[PDB]
Amino acid sequence: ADLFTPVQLGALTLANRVLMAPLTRTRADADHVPTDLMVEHYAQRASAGLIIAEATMAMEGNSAFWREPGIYSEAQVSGWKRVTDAVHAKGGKIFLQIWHGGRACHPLLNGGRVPVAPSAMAITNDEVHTGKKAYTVPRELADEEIPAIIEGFKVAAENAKRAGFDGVEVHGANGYLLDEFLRDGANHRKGPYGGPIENRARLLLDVLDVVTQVWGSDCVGVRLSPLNSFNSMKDSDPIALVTWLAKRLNDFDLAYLHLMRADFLGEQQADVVTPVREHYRGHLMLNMGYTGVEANTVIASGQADSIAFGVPFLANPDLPERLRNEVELNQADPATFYTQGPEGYIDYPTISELANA
Ligand SMILES: Cc1cc2nc3c(=O)[nH]c(=O)nc-3n(C[C@H](O)[C@H](O)[C@H](O)COP(=O)(O)O)c2cc1C
Ligand code: NA
Repeated sequence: ADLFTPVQLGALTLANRVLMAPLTRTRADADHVPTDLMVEHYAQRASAGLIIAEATMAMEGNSAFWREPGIYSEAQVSGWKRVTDAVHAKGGKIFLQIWHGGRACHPLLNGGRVPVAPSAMAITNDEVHTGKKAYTVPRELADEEIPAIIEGFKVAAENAKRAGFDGVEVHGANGYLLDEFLRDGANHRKGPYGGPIENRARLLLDVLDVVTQVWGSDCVGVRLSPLNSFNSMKDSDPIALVTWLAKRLNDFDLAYLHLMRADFLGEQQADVVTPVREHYRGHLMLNMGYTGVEANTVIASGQADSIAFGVPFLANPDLPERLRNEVELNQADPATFYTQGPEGYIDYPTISELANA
């Protein structure tokens, strides 16, 4: 196979293996409802084999980025339905990444509410823009409060189904709530959700269980980032962590496992792709730093089943055609990743627009 071979993912048929990774762009409205801009932006990218829509707040009152979308309210379901209808009308496929920001939900973004976490320890290697402010110490969740978080993900997953998505991706990565429980640098707690790997993975696995009850497992993916240092994250043994999870996630019959293979900050290095491919029997989606040539190489070698592209798909609405034809890519402008408005969001050109009609 290569990037342009169709692939089965759950019971969906994806047209190609050029997928769009989830990208927070903070273009939702003040009530966290998707906007006309988001409809146009995702519709422009519907030639992707699959779009994974950006981190979306599962539960009310957990903002980390000010204007991210949510999937807890009726207006949000209706807003997201505009997005999924536009993508389907172009023949694309789209999953929703459902997310709880955990200790990254700064009090100043949430009317003074104290964020929750597996342990009362703040993020220290990143700041929040609100002005630029240090993260605060989160409250340690009691064991008895964890059922309401699981229920919150179940309701988010039911709402995502009503909004017309083809499936959901559970956000188990990048230092947010599920990843904070998973990795021992952020999870110091005792009891059934702390200590050994199987306990630290319990919350993620309990979420996957309820979300699969809503959707059927072949419509649920999970994203993991075992080496990412972002938001003060570390595991003391990432190889053992991903090996255990690769084996255990077979039992959930997921649509896919979406593995970020490296560290945003370049501090933690290990080969996590090899033991994940060896032990995980399902669909392996890889991400981080793939070019078209490398992506074809790793699909053809059998090391991954698909590749999710982040910044290249942000900046190239027609990335699959560009990679197919070996045409130069548009350059991304990081200055507009998180601004408001259409500039740097819906105005990156296609090949044919570039040719100036
Ligand atoms: C502007 C921006 C927003 C992002 N938002 C998310 C997100 O919402 N959820 C997530 O899991 N990863 C997010 N990421 C990480 C991307 O999905 C992706 O892993 C990263 O860009 C590296 O992939 P690439 O090398 O193909 O760009 C974001 C990255 C950027 C640059
Ligand atoms: Na506490």
